[PDB]
Amino acid sequence: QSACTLQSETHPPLTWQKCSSGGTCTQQTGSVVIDANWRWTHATNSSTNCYDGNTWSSTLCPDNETCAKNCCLDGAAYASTYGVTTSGNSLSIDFVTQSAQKNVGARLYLMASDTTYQEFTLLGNEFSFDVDVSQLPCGLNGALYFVSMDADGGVSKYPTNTAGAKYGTGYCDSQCPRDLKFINGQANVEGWEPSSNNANTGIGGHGSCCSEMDIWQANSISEALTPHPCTTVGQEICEGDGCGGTYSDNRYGGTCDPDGCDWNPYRLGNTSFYGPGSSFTLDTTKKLTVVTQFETSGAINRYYVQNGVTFQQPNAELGSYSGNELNDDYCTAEEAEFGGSSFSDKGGLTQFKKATSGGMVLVMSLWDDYYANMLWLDSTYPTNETSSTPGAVRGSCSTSSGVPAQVESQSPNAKVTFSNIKFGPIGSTGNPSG
Ligand SMILES: OC[C@H]1O[C@@H](O[C@H]2[C@H](O)[C@@H](O)[C@H](O[C@H]3[C@H](O)[C@@H](O)[C@H](O[C@H]4[C@H](O)[C@@H](O)[C@H](O[C@H]5[C@H](O)[C@@H](O)[C@H](O[C@H]6[C@H](O)[C@@H](O)[C@H](O[C@H]7[C@H](O)[C@@H](O)[C@H](O[C@H]8[C@H](O)[C@@H](O)[C@H](O[C@H]9[C@H](O)[C@@H](O)[C@H](O)O[C@@H]9CO)O[C@@H]8CO)O[C@@H]7CO)O[C@@H]6CO)O[C@@H]5CO)O[C@@H]4CO)O[C@@H]3CO)O[C@@H]2CO)[C@H](O)[C@@H](O)[C@@H]1O
Ligand SMILES: *[C@@H]1O[C@H](CO)[C@@H](O)[C@H](O)[C@H]1NC(C)=O
Ligand SMILES: *[C@@H]1O[C@H](CO)[C@@H](O)[C@H](O)[C@H]1NC(C)=O
Ligand SMILES: [Co+2]
Ligand SMILES: [Co+2]
Ligand SMILES: [Co+2]
Repeated sequence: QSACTLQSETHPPLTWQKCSSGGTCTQQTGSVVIDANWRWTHATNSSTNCYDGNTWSSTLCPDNETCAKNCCLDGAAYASTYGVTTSGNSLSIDFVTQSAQKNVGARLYLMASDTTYQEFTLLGNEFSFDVDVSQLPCGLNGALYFVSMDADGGVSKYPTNTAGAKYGTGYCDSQCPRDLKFINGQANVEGWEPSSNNANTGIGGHGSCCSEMDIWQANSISEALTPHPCTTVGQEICEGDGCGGTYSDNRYGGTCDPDGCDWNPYRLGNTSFYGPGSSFTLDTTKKLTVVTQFETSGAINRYYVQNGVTFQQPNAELGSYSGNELNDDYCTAEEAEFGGSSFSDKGGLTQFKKATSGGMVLVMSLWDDYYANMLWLDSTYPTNETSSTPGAVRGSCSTSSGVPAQVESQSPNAKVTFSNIKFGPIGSTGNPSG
């Protein structure tokens, strides 16, 4: 797609800290950009939509290539349309925003310049952030994560995409998502099938795969930390059901692992660690600091700080695994005790280390889940299982929770706030900000 300017595109600024092993931190200035799927897609020389409701224009978009030639992405009114605001080092995303039409949440990328994504090399480093999840009920997910996206959003590889990072192109994740309207400088109209329940969405013949590091998937009830390896490390197109993931009938379509090696302390048995109020180790009614460290072995360490008190990731015992480090032994034990082979099939932490050794783009999102109502995060899943099924219970939410239309109607003022991002060598991010 190309870019159009009927609405100007001004990325909300966002600062973050780059910390050094020598003990100091220096402020960086970036900004955030909304993903292309949220945008108005229209004809390059008129205001006629190329996509509207859940369907493509059959005249403007008779095929993927003609569609991309005919169509452009336009600018976003971040606050008024998308409920996205920033202040200094803080980013807020509202759940439901009403303008000319309804909007639900956002997916945002951290930029280096107005036309390029910021890339982070996670290996050997740590990432720290503050989060307020207090306004996130059952069924919602405020996510902060990394994906192996191109810094230009795909432009150099696919010149028929001239919109680029400035317009939030080039997304990929371990689901190999097929809901994206543009992939590799081509539309995704070929094979398009509208969703059953989401008025704005469908699934196309192409998907977009890449490695994914889910630092934070959470609401006020549950939180998870999850690496996802892919056999191709960076962004790569996939064909139909060969994509696997959420948007295919068979979720195991090779290249990517859509499940990951997940660590949810509640799922692992510590049901008192994270939740609303003073009965939990971490009180989710209050802001909390989350630090995630990527040691060169490929293992992942985690600690939290709230009110000046520090807690390592809680210990878990699973089969022959015992500890609090997300390592090979954990992931292998998890597959043995909970089931599945996707993470190991895709190469486990060794394959994942290829992603963290390279550049990844920071993503912050707020979403609800049309495919599984977020039950995999905060409830019992699948819902016919009981507590006797190892790993079935992931949180205290009802198995009836998280119906998107219901949570959107009941909790429209839900929101997530991410703030105080700090990045640098392991051991460096607790030092004074600049
Ligand atoms: O006409 C003329 C006119 O115009 C105007 O303008 C206008 C126009 O017209 C129009 O068009 C427009 O419209 C627009 C609007 O505005 C807006 O609002 C919209 O938006 C929308 C869109 O459309 C769509 O597309 C979207 O969609 C979305 C959805 O909703 C959501 O949901 C999604 O979300 C996502 C997110 O984001 C992310 O973040 C995520 O990610 C994730 C991943 O994927 C994964 O991988 C992970 O997770 C995972 C984990 O890790 C694992 O572990 C798990 O596993 C599990 C499993 O599952 C199970 O099975 C087991 O058992 O267990 C295990 C363990 O646990 O899983 C999980 C899951 O997978 O992580 C991460 C993070 O979280 O994802 C998600 C999903 O996908 O997204 C999407 C997108 O992509 O939405 C939106 C919002 O609503 O749009 C439209 C268009 O279309 O408008 C405009 C304005 O108004 C003008 O103005 C004028 O002037 C004219 O006249
Ligand atoms: C949960 O984790 C906290 C922090 O490590 C610990 O103090 C507590 O004993 C754990 N509770 C259970 C039931 O494992
Ligand atoms: C839940 O249902 C699935 C089939 O949908 C089945 O494989 C599984 O055995 C069921 N679990 C229980 C505990 O009955
Ligand atoms: Co309309
Ligand atoms: Co194709
Ligand atoms: Co270690």
